[PDB]
Amino acid sequence: VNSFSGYLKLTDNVYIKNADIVEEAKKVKPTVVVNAANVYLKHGGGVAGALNKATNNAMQVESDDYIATNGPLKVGGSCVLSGHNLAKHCLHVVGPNVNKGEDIQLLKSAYENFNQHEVLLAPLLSAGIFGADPIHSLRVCVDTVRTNVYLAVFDKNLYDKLVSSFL
Ligand SMILES: O=C(Nc1ccc(C(=O)N[C@@H]2c3cccc(O)c3C[C@@H]2C(=O)O)c(Cl)c1)NC1CC1
Repeated sequence: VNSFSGYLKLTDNVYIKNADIVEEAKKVKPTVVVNAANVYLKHGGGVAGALNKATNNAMQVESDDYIATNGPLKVGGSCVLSGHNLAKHCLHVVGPNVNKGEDIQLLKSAYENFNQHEVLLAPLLSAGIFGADPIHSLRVCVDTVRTNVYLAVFDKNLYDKLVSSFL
């Protein structure tokens, strides 16, 4: 049993809810919140901008030190950093950004990072300002992630379309 509340069950291991991932993280304080990161960990907008703002820019400060030491992530890759006031840990995962021409096949590799964590609160990778089709992202999620994932979808219209179109 866990504290995630009000989710629709899509599969054995994937759950979904119309929710602001920032508000959901503050309320549950999950072991892992996933950030929709880029390779430079520049958390300017979208989910990343929102999570970073909620940490009062502490996420960005930590991220800048990470990059200065380690260099950029790979598209499809991830790193574990602090969850600050939102979670124990933040898993920064880089999905391909279609508005940069990145290969959408890398979306499966991106979701594979979730399998290293038993339970996660997460957004749909490559959705929103990353330009991919969220219906496709949900399908890849369900077909790739085997651990327990609680997806937060900010837009109510999109959430309903995601639920109503789910096979
Ligand atoms: O600002 C926030 N939260 C907060 C949450 C999410 C997002 C976000 O980018 N959402 C994206 C979105 C929007 C439209 C269509 C989409 O396919 C997607 C994918 C992604 C998602 O829904 O995961 C943002 Cl900007 C802010 N909280 C402060 C108190 C105000």
